[PDB]
Amino acid sequence: EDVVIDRNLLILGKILGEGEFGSVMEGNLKQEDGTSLKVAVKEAACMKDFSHPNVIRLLGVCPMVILPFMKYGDLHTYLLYSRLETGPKHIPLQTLLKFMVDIALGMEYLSNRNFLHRDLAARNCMLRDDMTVCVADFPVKWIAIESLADYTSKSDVWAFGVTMWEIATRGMTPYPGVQNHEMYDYLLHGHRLKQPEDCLDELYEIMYSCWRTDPLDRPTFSVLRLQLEKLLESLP
Amino acid sequence: KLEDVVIDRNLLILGKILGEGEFGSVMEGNLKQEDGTSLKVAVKTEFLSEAACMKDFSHPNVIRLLGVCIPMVILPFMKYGDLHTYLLYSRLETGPKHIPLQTLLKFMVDIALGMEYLSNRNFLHRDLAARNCMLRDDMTVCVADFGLSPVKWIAIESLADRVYTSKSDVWAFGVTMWEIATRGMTPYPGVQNHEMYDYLLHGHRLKQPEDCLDELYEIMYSCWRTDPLDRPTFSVLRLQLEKLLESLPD
Ligand SMILES: CN1CCN(Cc2ccc(-c3cnc(Nc4ccc(C#Cc5cc(C6OCCO6)ccn5)cc4)nc3N[C@H]3CC[C@@H](O)CC3)cc2)CC1
Ligand SMILES: CN1CCN(Cc2ccc(-c3cnc(Nc4ccc(C#Cc5cc(C6OCCO6)ccn5)cc4)nc3N[C@H]3CC[C@@H](O)CC3)cc2)CC1
Ligand SMILES: [Cl-]
Ligand SMILES: [Cl-]
Ligand SMILES: [Cl-]
Ligand SMILES: [Cl-]
Ligand SMILES: [Cl-]
Ligand SMILES: [Mg+2]
Repeated sequence: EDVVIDRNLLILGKILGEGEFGSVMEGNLKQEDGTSLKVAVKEAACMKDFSHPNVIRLLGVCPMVILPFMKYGDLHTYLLYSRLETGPKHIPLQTLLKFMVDIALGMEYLSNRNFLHRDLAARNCMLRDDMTVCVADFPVKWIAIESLADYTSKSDVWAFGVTMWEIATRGMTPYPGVQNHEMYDYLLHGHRLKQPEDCLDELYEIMYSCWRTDPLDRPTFSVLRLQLEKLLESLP
Repeated sequence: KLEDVVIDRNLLILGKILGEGEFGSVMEGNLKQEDGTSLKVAVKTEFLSEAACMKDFSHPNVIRLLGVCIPMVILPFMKYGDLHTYLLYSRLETGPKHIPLQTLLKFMVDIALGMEYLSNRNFLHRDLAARNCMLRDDMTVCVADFGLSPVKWIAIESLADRVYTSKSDVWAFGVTMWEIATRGMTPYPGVQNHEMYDYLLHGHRLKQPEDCLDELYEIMYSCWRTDPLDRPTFSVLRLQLEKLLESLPD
């Protein structure tokens, strides 16, 4: 209630995309400093307290929810553009791993606060002006096997592994050749996302540990965040 | 004389399901031939007259119709499946080895050769796309799923006027070359299906892939020219693709 903003401080503009229960739009937020800020517009007070560069920060509420502007949009669509000329230059492995470290750092933050991000995917990750990724939106091919049957932080670890696959493949859709209805039986028989072509075995061993049948056998986000930071260290 | 294309039902043994057609499912089966030997086939589910016009086709880059049962379409079995899924797999180390450019062009040439054969008979393939292209046992591509009855494959003029000419097939083929050059990417990343007409109407087209040759992109770009009369025919495309392929090392 403390951070609800006066509606008449918000100028709405064009649509940027669609949402779960409405549209996402650009906007200008007039601040207490006097200047106007470019924002995106669509309980939530529990996220005004969230403070982490790799987590996306709530500015206020008008119902409309006032969020920052990530001029590079979602990570998923950004990965596909990179594979096209005119779009961003071909993303090397180092930059790809940095995308995974930022997300792990953000999930390491929310997991320590016992917050579950039930729709973690490459499409729900946003790119700041400094190319640093931060999680948002907190879909069968991302749901862990145990959650298909019936959700914990170990289920986000699973979805994180799928996101590492989306990044490693630069925008491929998970499980090519498998239909959504075939996923449970496909996973229940012990199959997992195959290894991308030029993906280091060191990197595939990490994302593979995210899909271990028993949730307790999967690593925590803090463990994953370091396995990735250290692999990135070992690269020139 | 339309009896020639109807196969007796008791000559067909159906098995598992392999996928979904737009109007019906797809299944495996055995076709007992006049030769006395059984053939592995796929079975998809006025109609009976077009199948007869197609059973007289004979081209390696065009899938052959073996007959019809009572309705079901009997077709060869391709253990390598469609081209679209084969492109995604190639990017997985478990699947086919990385496909070089030369092999990618041989896919385009094959598809163009089959489409050249169909245009020489005024036959329209009103839904050409990588998913609708099958790989023979020798890796030659043959077009399928044509006849008998996807916004990002329909030509701009066919979206509005509800028209479709051979030049509209050239459009879909141009988008098909894009799928091959990208190894399975969905066309127009960052654009919704409901935005396609306005996107194309303002003059936007598929962006050149990362490593795609400028010469290969100019060919596929010509397929999306606003005026259908400016797009090349399939016989012109096939030769432009065959010559570019010969200009590369073995
Ligand atoms: C490369 N190229 C560059 C130019 N691009 C154009 C473009 C257009 C818009 C934006 C953008 C800008 N800002 C935002 N903000 C945003 C962030 C997250 C959500 C969601 C959710 C959510 C967000 C929050 C939150 O509150 C404060 C901070 O975070 C809390 C709980 N849930 C929605 C909007 N989106 C943005 N995009 C959304 C719009 C639709 C959405 O479904 C996916 C991404 C970016 C780029 C195209 C690509
Ligand atoms: C153990 N068991 C399990 C693992 N299996 C792996 C497997 C399974 C199936 C096939 C396969 C094999 N053959 C085919 N052939 C095929 C060809 C064309 C169509 C279509 C058709 C159609 C054709 C016409 C036409 O008739 C004459 C001219 O035009 C009109 C409308 N529709 C469907 C299947 N697909 C196949 N699959 C396609 C089916 C459509 C799509 O889902 C992609 C894959 C391959 C591998 C196999 C073994
Ligand atoms: Cl407003
Ligand atoms: Cl996979
Ligand atoms: Cl049967
Ligand atoms: Cl054939
Ligand atoms: Cl594009
Ligand atoms: Mg979303």
